[PDB]
Amino acid sequence: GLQGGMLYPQESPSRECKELDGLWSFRADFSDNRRRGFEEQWYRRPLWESGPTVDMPVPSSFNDISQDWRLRHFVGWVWYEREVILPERWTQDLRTRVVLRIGSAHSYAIVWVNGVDTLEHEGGYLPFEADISNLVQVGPLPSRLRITIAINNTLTPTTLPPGTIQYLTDTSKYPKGYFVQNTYFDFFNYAGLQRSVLLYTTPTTYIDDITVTTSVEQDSGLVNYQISVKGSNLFKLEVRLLDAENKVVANGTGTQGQLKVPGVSLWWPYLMHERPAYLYSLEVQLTAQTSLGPVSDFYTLPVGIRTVAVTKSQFLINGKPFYFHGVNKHEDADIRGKGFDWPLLVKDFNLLRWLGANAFRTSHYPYAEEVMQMCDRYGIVVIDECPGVGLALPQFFNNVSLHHHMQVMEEVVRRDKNHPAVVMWSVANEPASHLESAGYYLKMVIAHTKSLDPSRPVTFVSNSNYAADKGAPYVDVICLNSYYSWYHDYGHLELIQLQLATQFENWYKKYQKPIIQSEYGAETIAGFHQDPPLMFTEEYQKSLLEQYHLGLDQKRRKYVVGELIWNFADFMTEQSPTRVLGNKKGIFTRQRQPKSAAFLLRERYWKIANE
Amino acid sequence: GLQGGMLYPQESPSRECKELDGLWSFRADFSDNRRRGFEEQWYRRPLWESGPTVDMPVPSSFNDISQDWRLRHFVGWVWYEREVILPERWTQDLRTRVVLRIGSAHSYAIVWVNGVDTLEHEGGYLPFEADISNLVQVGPLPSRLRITIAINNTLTPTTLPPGTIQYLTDTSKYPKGYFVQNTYFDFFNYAGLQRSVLLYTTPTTYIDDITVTTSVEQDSGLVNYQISVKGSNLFKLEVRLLDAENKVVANGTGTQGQLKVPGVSLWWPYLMHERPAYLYSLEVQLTAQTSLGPVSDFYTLPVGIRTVAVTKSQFLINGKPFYFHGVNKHEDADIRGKGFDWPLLVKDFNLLRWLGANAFRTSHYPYAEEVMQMCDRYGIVVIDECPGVGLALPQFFNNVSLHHHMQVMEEVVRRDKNHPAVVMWSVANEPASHLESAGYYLKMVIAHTKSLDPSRPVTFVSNSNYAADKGAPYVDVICLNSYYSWYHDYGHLELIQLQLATQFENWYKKYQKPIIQSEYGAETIAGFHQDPPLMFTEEYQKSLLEQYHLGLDQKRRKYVVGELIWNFADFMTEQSPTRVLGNKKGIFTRQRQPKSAAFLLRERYWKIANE
Amino acid sequence: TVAVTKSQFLINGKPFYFHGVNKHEDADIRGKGFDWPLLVKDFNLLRWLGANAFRTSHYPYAEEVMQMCDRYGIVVIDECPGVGLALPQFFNNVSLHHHMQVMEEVVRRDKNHPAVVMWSVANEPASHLESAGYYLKMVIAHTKSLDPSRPVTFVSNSNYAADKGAPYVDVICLNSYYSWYHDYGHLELIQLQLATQFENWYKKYQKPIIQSEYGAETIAGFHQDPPLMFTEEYQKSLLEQYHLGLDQKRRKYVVGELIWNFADFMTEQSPTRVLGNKKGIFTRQRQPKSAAFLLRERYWKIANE
Ligand SMILES: *[C@@H]1O[C@H](CO)[C@@H](O[C@@H]2O[C@H](CO)[C@@H](O[C@@H]3O[C@H](CO[C@H]4O[C@H](CO[C@H]5O[C@H](CO)[C@@H](O)[C@H](O)[C@@H]5O[C@H]5O[C@H](CO)[C@@H](O)[C@H](O)[C@@H]5O)[C@@H](O)[C@H](O[C@H]5O[C@H](CO)[C@@H](O)[C@H](O)[C@@H]5O)[C@@H]4O)[C@@H](O)[C@H](O[C@H]4O[C@H](CO)[C@@H](O)[C@H](O)[C@@H]4O[C@H]4O[C@H](CO)[C@@H](O)[C@H](O)[C@@H]4O)[C@@H]3O)[C@H](O)[C@H]2NC(C)=O)[C@H](O)[C@H]1NC(C)=O
Ligand SMILES: *[C@@H]1O[C@H](CO)[C@@H](O[C@@H]2O[C@H](CO)[C@@H](O[C@@H]3O[C@H](CO[C@H]4O[C@H](CO[C@H]5O[C@H](CO)[C@@H](O)[C@H](O)[C@@H]5O[C@H]5O[C@H](CO)[C@@H](O)[C@H](O)[C@@H]5O)[C@@H](O)[C@H](O[C@H]5O[C@H](CO)[C@@H](O)[C@H](O)[C@@H]5O)[C@@H]4O)[C@@H](O)[C@H](O[C@H]4O[C@H](CO)[C@@H](O)[C@H](O)[C@@H]4O[C@H]4O[C@H](CO)[C@@H](O)[C@H](O)[C@@H]4O)[C@@H]3O)[C@H](O)[C@H]2NC(C)=O)[C@H](O)[C@H]1NC(C)=O
Repeated sequence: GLQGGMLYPQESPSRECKELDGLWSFRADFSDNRRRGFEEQWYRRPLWESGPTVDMPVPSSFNDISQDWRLRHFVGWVWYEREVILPERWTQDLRTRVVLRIGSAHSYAIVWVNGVDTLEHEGGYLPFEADISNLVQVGPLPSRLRITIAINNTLTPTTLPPGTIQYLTDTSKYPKGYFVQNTYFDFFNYAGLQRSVLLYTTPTTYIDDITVTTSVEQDSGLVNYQISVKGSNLFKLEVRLLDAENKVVANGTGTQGQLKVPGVSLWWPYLMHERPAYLYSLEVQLTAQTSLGPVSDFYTLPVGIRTVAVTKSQFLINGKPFYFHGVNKHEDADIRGKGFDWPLLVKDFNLLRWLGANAFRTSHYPYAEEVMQMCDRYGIVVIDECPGVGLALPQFFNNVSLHHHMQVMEEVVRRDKNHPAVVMWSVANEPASHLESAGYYLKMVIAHTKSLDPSRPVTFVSNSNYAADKGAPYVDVICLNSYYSWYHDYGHLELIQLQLATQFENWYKKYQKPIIQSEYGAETIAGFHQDPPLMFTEEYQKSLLEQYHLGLDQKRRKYVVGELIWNFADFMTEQSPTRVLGNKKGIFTRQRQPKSAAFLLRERYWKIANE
Repeated sequence: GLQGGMLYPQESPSRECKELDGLWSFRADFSDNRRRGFEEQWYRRPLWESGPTVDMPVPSSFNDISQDWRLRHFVGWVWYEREVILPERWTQDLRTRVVLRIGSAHSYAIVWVNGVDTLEHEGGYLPFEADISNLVQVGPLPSRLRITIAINNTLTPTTLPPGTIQYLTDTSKYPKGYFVQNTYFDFFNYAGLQRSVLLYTTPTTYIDDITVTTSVEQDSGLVNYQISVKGSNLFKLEVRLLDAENKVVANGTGTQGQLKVPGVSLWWPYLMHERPAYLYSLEVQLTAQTSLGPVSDFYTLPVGIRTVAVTKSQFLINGKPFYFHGVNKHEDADIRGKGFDWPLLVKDFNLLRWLGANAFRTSHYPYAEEVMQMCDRYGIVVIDECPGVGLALPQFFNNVSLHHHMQVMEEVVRRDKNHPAVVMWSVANEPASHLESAGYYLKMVIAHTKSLDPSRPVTFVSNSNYAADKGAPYVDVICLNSYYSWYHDYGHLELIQLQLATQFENWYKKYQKPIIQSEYGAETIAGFHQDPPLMFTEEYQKSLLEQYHLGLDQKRRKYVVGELIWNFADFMTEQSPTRVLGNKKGIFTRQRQPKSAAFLLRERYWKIANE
Repeated sequence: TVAVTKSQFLINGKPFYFHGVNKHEDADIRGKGFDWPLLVKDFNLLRWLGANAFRTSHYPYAEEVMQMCDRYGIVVIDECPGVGLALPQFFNNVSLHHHMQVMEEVVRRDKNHPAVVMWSVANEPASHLESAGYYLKMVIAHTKSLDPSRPVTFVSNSNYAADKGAPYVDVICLNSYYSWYHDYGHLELIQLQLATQFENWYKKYQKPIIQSEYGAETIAGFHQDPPLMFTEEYQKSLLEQYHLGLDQKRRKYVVGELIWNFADFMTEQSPTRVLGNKKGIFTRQRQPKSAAFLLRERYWKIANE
C-alpha cells in the first residue's frame, strides 16, 4: 500500500460540502507551446483577469458541451476555477480537518488552493485529496476559497492509457505547427473534471484508513479488520457490526482484530440467492485525546461477507460454482462525455437486472464510485481494470512504464479493495503479450497485485494467439477476445462455431484454467435489417451472438466460466473509417434503448440464471 | 404579492447544504384507491419498513429511469425519502435559521420533516420552503433529519396544466378499475422531484425578500429597491452596488430607497451591444439586534439595469427597437425527463448563441432557475409562461380555476420578477379564448399580472381566429400560432406565404399592436429526405421554414416584432398517431444534434442580427 | 373444391386456414409500376414468412395471379376496388350500377385462376347505412350470378348491429386496430376487446370469420422498451396480443388472419402518415423488420399443426 490512505467521503459526526456539481470558470490554453498558462502564472490571479473565460459543468468532459471543434480535439493544459464560501466554523475551530478531494482529473492535475500549489496527480481514472485543515487562516478574514486546477493532453509513452505525440514538419501537406496524438485503444480520450469535486472535514485525529478481509467457517462468517488513524497518541478503537438495519451482531476493540458474526448472511450475486447482495455495516468509532481534548470520529463501512476461490476448471463464489453472464460497459453518453450522472447510473442498473447480467467488467479503466452500487442489493460482480489499454508498441513496455503500472495498481486496489462486488482484477486489456518484454512486465505488474491484495485472483484480458501469448502462464483465469466473422472472415457466421470450440480446446489443453469469453460482438446500427444477415445489421448481430452462444454452451459447464458480450452500449471513439460515429458494437444504443439482439441476450441470460 | 417571500439560496455569511442531487428511497402507491400510503401512514416510519422500496435520483422524473410501463404511466401518490446528517452547529446555535427547500414537486406535495407534516404545495412548476430553525431539538440527540415527500397524478379540472380523469366501467372493453387521464396540452406530464432539494440557513432576522425596479434618466440609470426583513425590531439596512467585478459604484441606506448609478452600463441582449448582458451586483447587508446580539446577513442580488416599453407597431428594449428571433424550448431529454442537468444546460446555451437566437419562451411553464443564465453575459431575453396549457374545455374556466391562476401568477412573478432577462409575461398558451367565459377569465388573470408587476407587458399566446378571439383586446403585444401546410392544407407550402400575410393584416388592422410569430414549424424526422419536399422530411421543414420567413420579412420592420420557431428540440409527448415517439417538430434532435433546417435558421438569425 | 361451412372454409374438403398478408402495388420510383424482379422477390418473402394466402388489397393486381396458381399455392381473395365508399353521396344508383359493371370485368378476368378462392366486393365502406346495406345487397347478389364457384364477401370495419351488409356475406372480414386508432398504446386491452368482437359478430351472424386487417405503424430504426408508438418493439407486443387472441378462436370458427401489410407503401399526405403507411412488416425496400421474424415463426408453427 502506497504512503497515504483512501476511504470515500460519507458524512456523519464530521461532514462534507460539495461543488462536485455546478458551473465553473474554464479556459483552454493553446496556440503553440505549453503556453502562457504558466509563463503568466494564471494561477496567481482570477482566471477572468488572465483572458476570455468560459463556463464549465462538473462532472462533465469539456469535449462535447461546446460547438468548437478545436476544444473538442484539444491536447495540452486546461483550466478550471471556483470560489467557495467557507463556513465560519470551517475556519475557526482547529479540531476540524478540511480536505479537498477530486474524483479524478486527467494525465496531470495541478490544484492551487491554500495560497499556492496544494496538489498534483499523474494520470489514472482515480482520486486525490489535499490539505489537513490549513485554510490560510494566516492573514485572510472572509473565508472564500479560490480553487484552480490545470489538466493535461490525451496521452504519452509513460502514462496509462499509453499514447504518442508526433510533429509533422510541413512536408507539402500539414500546416506549420501540426502535430498529432497517436493512441492504441478503442475509445475517445475525454478530459476535464468528470467526477466528484467535494470539500470535506474530519477531526484532526481521524480514522485514516480501514480495510476488511472476509471468509466463511461453518458457523457463519467472520470479518477480519485493519484500521489506521492519523495523529494524537492516545485513543481508543472499538468496532461493531450491525446487520440489514442496525441489529448489532458483533463488536471488536483495537486498531486490529477479528469479528465472527454467527447466524450467517452472505453477500450473494444477483445470480443465486433470492436475497442476494447482503450488506452488513461496520461501525468504526474512535475516541482520541488530542490537544483540545478527546475528540471522536466515526466512519461506518459497508461490509459484505463472501469468498472468491478458483480451480483448474471452475470459478467459485461463496464456495459454489458461478458462471459469469454479464457485459462490458463504459462511462459515456451524449453531451456529458464521461461525466458522472445519477439518472444514467440508475437506468443502466435497471437495464442490467432487466437483461439478467449478474456481472460486468470495468472496461479498460476504473469507474466512478458506483462500485458501491454493485454492492447494494444489486449484487453485480465486478472485474476491476486499470488503464493498461494500448500496450501495443514495444516501447510502451520500458521500465519507467513498469514502475508506473505498479503505482496505478496500488491506487486502483486502494480504492476498490473494500467492495465485496469486485471478485477479480485485470491489469491489462489486449497488450502485446506475445512480445518477450511484455511477458516480464506482466508477471511483474501481476505478481505485484497478488501482493498488496491476496483476496482475489488477478488477470489481464488478451487477443493473443495461444502458444504466442507470453503473459498467459501467469493469469489465474483466462480472458479471451475473439470476433470471428468480424475483423476476419467478413460475414462468415458459418465459421464462428468451428473457430471457437478450438480456441478454447487449445487454450485449456495448454493452460489448465477457467476461460472467460470477455468479449464478442458485431458492429450494429439500428434500423439496418437484411434477411440474409449481412453487415452492420440488427439480424447479423443476432446471428453472430446466437452462434457465439452456441459455442459457449459446449464448454460452459466445463472450463469456460464466463461470458461478457462486448458492449452494453454504443460509445464515442476517435474518428476512423471503421468507426461510425463511435463504436456501434453495443446491444443498447447510446441513449439506452434496446436493439433486437438485446432481447435475445436477455433470454439466454435468464435461461442460464434459471438453470 | 402573496404572504411570504422568495429569493434563490446563494450562500455567503449563512450557507446551504444540498441533497439537490443524490439517490433516494422511492415508491409508487397503487392497486385501487388513494391507497394505503395514508391508511397505513407510511410517513411515520422509514419507507423500507412499509414495503418494497426502490432507488430514485434527484433531479429526475421517475417516468423513464425504470423498465416498468406502469410506473411510466402512473397516476396517484408517489413517495420519496432521504436521511440527512445535520451538522452539530446546525442544531445548537439558535441564531441559525434552517429552511428546507424544494425546487418543484407536482400537482401536490406533502413534506414530512420536523416530526410531522411540515409543508404542502399545489401544482405549479415552482418552489416551496419550510421551517425556520426548529429541527426537533426537543428530544432528539444525533441530528439525522428524515425527509419524506408524497406527490400526485397527471392532472385535474382545477390545477394547471388542466386535466380530466374518467373511469370506464367494463363496457365489454376495458378491465374492472380502468380509468384514464385526459389532457389537452402537447407534452408528456412527467412527475417526481425534477429540481433542487436543498437544506439551507440564515440568521433569525434575515433579508426575507428584496425587489428591484430599474430605468434610465440620461445621465445613466438608477436602481430603485425594496427590502423585507423578518423579525427583531432593531436593525439597519444599507445597500451598495458594485459593477463588473466590485468597483463600488453606489450605496443606499434603508429598507426602501433609490440608487442612481452614473457612468451608465445597461443590460443589452445578445442582439445589439458588443458587451451585452451587463450585470451589476447589489449588496444587501443587514445588521439586527436580535436576542443574542446584533447578527448580520448579506444576500447580493445580480441587478441588470434595462428598460422594456412597447408601442402600437414596435417593441423597445433600452429604448431602441428590438426584434425577437429566438425559439421555444422545453425541459426534456433522454432518461432524466425534465430533471435539472448542468451539462445539458450549458450545451443548450452554446447552441442558442450558435444559432443566433437572442430570445426564448418559457414554453408552457416556468423553468428551473437558469433564468439567471439568461441574465449572464448570455443576454437571452425571456417570455415567462405559467402553466395555462390545455385551457380548451369550457369547464376549465370556472371561478375556482380563475382564483387558482391568480395564485400561480403571483408565485411565477415572485420568483422571476428580478431577472432583467424576462421582458414579457404570458398567462396562457392557446386557450379557448374565443369562448365568452374565457375572455373574462383572461382579462382577470391578465389585469392581475399588470398589478403585482407594472414593469413589463403581459400576454397569452393564441391559435384563435381574429374576430373570434375574445381575450385579444387585452394583450399588450400579439402572439400567434399558425402551422400553414401543417395541420391543414397538408403539403401545401405554395399557400403558406398567402395565408400568412393576411393573418397579420387582419390582426393588426383590428388590434393596433405588435405581433410576434410565437410558433411555426413542421414535424421532421432525421434521415428522411424527398426531393419534392413531402411529409416528415428534412427538406420539407427547410421549405415551410423558408416560406414562413418569406412572410415575416414583409412585415418584420412594421408591426411584427418577433419570431419564435416552434421547437428548439424534439421532446416527449403523450402517445398518439400524430406523435411519433414525441413531438418531432424541433430543429435539433432530442440529443442536441442539428437538422438541415437548423443551419438555415442559423443563417437568417445571424443575417438579421447583422442588419 | 372451395366450400364454406357455418364455421369453416373448406378446400378439397379438408378445412383450411388463411395465414397470410394484405399487400399493395407500390414500389420506389415506379410506384404502381410492375416488374418481375420485385415480383419474384415478393413471392420469395411470401414463401419465406410461411404466408400461404394474401388479399389483393383494394384492387385487382397485375399477373401475380398467374403466379399464385403457378407452382406456389397461395390462396388469394380477389378484391375489386370500391374502397373509399365513405360519403352517402357515393351511394347513388348510377355508381351502384358502375360497381355493378366492374364485378363482371373482374370475374371475367379471374374466373379460371384456381388461386382466387373468393371475391370481395368492397373494403371498409359506410356499411352502417341501410342504403349501403342495399347497394352491397345487389352486388353480393350479382357476383354470385357471375360465379357460383366460390364465396363472396366485403371487408368491414363497423360495429356489430350497425353492419347492414353483414347478413349477405358468407364469411365475415373484420378490420380491428385495438391499441392503434383507439386507446393509444394499450396492449393490455387488445386480448379482450377482440374476444368480445368475435363473441358478438358470431352470436348473431353465425358465419365463419377472417381477421382481414391488423397491426401498428412502425418506423424502422425506432426502438424503445415499454414498447411505445411507431417502435419495432411495440409491433412485436401488439402483433403478439392479437395472435394470443385469434388462437382462442382458431380451431373454433375463425378461419384466417391477415397482418395488414406486407410492406410499407406510399399514402397521400397527412400528419398521421409518415411517408406513406408504415404498418408493413417489410420495408418498402423489401427488408425484414424485427416482427417480420416473429410472424413467420407463427406461420410455420400453425402450418405444422
Ligand atoms: C501538457 O501538454 C503539453 C502539450 O501537449 C505536453 O507537452 C508535449 O509533450 C509531448 C510528449 O512527448 C511532446 O512531444 C514530443 O515532442 C518531441 C519534440 O520536442 C521538441 O520539440 C517541441 C516542438 O518544438 C517546436 O514547436 C514549438 C511549438 O510551436 C516551438 O515553440 C518550437 O520553437 C519548435 O518550433 C517548430 O515547431 C513549429 C512548426 O512545426 C514552429 O514553432 C516552428 O516553425 C518550428 O518548426 C518542443 O516544444 C519541445 O520542448 C521541450 O523540450 C525542450 C528540450 O528538449 C525544451 O527546450 C522545452 O522547454 C520543452 O521542455 C522539444 O524541444 C518529439 O521528439 C517527440 O517524438 C518522439 O517521441 C514520440 C513519443 O512521444 C514518438 O512517437 C516519436 O516517434 C518520437 O520518437 C523519438 O524517440 C524514440 C524513442 O522513443 C527514438 O527512437 C526516435 O529517434 C525519436 O527521436 C514527441 O513528439 C511535445 O513536444 C510537448 N509539447 C510542447 C508544446 O512542449 C506536456 O507534456 C503535458 N504535460 C504533462 C505533465 O503531461
Ligand atoms: C392523488 O391521486 C389520486 C388518484 O388519482 C387522486 O384522486 C382521484 O381524483 C380524481 C380527480 O377527479 C377522481 O376522478 C373523478 O372520479 C369521480 C368518481 O369518483 C368516485 O368514484 C371513485 C372510484 O370509485 C370506484 O373505484 C375505486 C377504486 O377501485 C373503489 O375504491 C370504489 O369502491 C369504486 O369501485 C368501482 O371501481 C372499480 C371498478 O371500476 C371497482 O373498485 C368496483 O368494481 C367498482 O366498479 C372514488 O374513488 C371516489 O372517491 C372519493 O369521493 C367519495 C365521495 O364522493 C369518497 O367516499 C372517497 O373517500 C373519495 O374521497 C368517488 O366516490 C368522477 O365523477 C370524475 O368524473 C367527473 O369529473 C371529470 C373531471 O375530473 C370529468 O371528466 C367526468 O366527465 C366526470 O364529470 C362529472 O362532472 C361534471 C361537471 O364537471 C358533470 O356535469 C357530469 O355530470 C359528471 O358527473 C373523475 O373521474 C378519482 O376518483 C380519484 N381517485 C381515487 C382513487 O380516489 C387525488 O385527487 C390526488 N390528490 C391530489 C391532491 O391531487
